[PDB]
Amino acid sequence: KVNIKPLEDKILVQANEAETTTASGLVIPDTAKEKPQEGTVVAVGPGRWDEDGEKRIPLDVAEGDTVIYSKYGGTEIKYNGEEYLILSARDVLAVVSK
Amino acid sequence: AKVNIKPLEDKILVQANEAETTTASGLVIPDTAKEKPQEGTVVAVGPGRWDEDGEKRIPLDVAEGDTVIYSKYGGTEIKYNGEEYLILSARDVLAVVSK
Amino acid sequence: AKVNIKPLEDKILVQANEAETTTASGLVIPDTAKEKPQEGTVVAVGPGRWDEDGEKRIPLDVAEGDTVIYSKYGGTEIKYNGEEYLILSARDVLAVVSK
Amino acid sequence: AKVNIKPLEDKILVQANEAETTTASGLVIPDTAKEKPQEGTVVAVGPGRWDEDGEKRIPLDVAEGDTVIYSKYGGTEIKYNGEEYLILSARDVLAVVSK
Amino acid sequence: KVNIKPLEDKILVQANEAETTTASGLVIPDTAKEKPQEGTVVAVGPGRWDEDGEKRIPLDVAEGDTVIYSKYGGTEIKYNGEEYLILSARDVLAVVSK
Amino acid sequence: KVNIKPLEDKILVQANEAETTTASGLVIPDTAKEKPQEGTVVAVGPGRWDEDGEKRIPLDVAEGDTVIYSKYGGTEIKYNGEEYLILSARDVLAVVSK
Amino acid sequence: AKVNIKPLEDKILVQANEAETTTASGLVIPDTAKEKPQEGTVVAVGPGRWDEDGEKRIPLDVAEGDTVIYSKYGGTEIKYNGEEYLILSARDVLAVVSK
Ligand SMILES: [Ca+2]
Repeated sequence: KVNIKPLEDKILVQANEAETTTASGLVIPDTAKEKPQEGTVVAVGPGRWDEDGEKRIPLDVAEGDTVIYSKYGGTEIKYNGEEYLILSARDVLAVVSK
Repeated sequence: AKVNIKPLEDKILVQANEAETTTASGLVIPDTAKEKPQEGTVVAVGPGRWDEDGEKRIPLDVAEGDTVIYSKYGGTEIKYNGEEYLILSARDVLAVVSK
Repeated sequence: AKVNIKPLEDKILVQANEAETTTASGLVIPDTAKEKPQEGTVVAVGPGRWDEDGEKRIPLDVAEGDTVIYSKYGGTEIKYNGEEYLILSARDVLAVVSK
Repeated sequence: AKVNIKPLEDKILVQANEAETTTASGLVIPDTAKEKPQEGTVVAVGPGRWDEDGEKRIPLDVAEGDTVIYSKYGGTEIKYNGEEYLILSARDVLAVVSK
Repeated sequence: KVNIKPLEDKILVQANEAETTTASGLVIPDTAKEKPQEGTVVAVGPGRWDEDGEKRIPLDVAEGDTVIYSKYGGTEIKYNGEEYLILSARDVLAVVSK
Repeated sequence: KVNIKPLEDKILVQANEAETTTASGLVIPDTAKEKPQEGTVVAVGPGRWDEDGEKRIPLDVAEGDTVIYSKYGGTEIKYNGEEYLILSARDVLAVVSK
Repeated sequence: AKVNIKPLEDKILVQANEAETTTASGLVIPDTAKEKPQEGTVVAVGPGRWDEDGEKRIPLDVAEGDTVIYSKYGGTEIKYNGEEYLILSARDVLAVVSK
């Protein structure tokens, strides 16, 4: 069991997505980069430094947060047949809560 | 309303107000490109974007309930309860409409 | 009791004081590209764009009633009550025309 | 009456003067791309652009009467009384020509 | 024993990934540099100057850190049959710690 | 006669380069303007206003300076036929001195 | 040598330390896209760029004699007495190689 620690304002997200199944039985993956997804925040970076080496701008997401994000610019990472993505917090569109 | 979408930064959630326009023959042809502006209702607003330094969030100029005119370009479609929603940057909001 | 359009940021609502480009055979050739500058009347103005400190809005240099020369590029057409309007950035306004 | 034009921001109104481009065959050829720079006279100047903070308009470096060298690109042609004028950003002005 | 010193916010990384063979014995390299990799930070730049130009903003990686990064924009450098990459600290996605 | 006064951070440069024939007596000029040239600074603008709005950032070239520069983005100006160029101080690569 | 080149801003003059690579037949083939990074010696350095304030020049992180790795892209070739030189921004310098 490894432990990934995102840098700057990048976060690690666990893809809660599932490929769509065609009626004929074919399964087409979601190569869709523009297609936004819903996942869970697993790790967050410290935050980006401001103009001067003063303070880190806290992120607006935390571990456990369910979020909607864009895959574009993201980096896929698999671990124990698990899908993960490393993306900038600016790609996160919104947080979904119950 | 079990689920609740909370936009980040200066993005907002808008509920599209419109209807599939029909052709004289009885056909409906939507707008996939999303290049025409639209009218909708602000459902949720983000906190806003952090200023240069990072000590203040510049408040947005729209609020829940506001009817606005916006550009779908760059926006993201989200359906829920057969309802159409769009997540866009407040910069895409052109004006607020008020009777 | 009537719909009123309110421009966000430094955008302004302008009304049409010109007609479509005419021809020698009578055919009306509209401009879809919107590359020719036009002349219109400022109908509504936005509050202005926030400075940086998030402190003050930089007032615009146009007011309702002003006749202005502007670029249609980047503008958004809006028709209401049968009149043609345009929502554009205050940066697209070239000059104010006064008697 | 004779309406006057009032440039906004750092834009200025310039009056153009062009030589006879008559080719040998008595054919004159205009510059559509407006790539070639020209010489003209500053007729009106804008107040100047606001600063980031919002405490001053940075004065322009040209004044009425100044003969200047400028790029037509980005400029907007305006013909009043047969004469040709141009509205351009002060950034397009290259140099001021003085006797 | 020449030693490389990265400038600004660039870091020198040692690629520790391994060419993969095809079922035919062939070997296929990744020239486009679009796939992220895992490596070890060998040297780090002082960091970028702040707005005011008085202090540099320290980087969030240190020598010995195992990182996940994007090869895009990076520059390959070989020395003693060892593969190295000079990249911007912005290309480093996360630090991997056992 | 007349004296050109550059605005902002633009400068007037007098081209010193001259044409070069071929083995056939032919001459090929540089329409592209991608080759850098050597010339003399004739007049310099006041300099660009700081973002603040209270100070002109002095340029690093003075009249009489021989400089190497890029013609790209430059504007040609012929007077008494002397070939001149109006370019941004940012196109000035270096100053050549004895 | 007599004439000496003095780089401006944060640009530096580097002396190309790269060589030819003859093919088995004889004929040697050189670079041409300028994407391949090179190694060379810093011969001269500019004073550095003035911050936004304009009160101070941010010193460069390279000095004369430094052996550096750099990108030729954006560089400008300069020959003299047979030796090849390049004028590039200090931003193209990747690292300093020391022994
Ligand atoms: Ca701060």
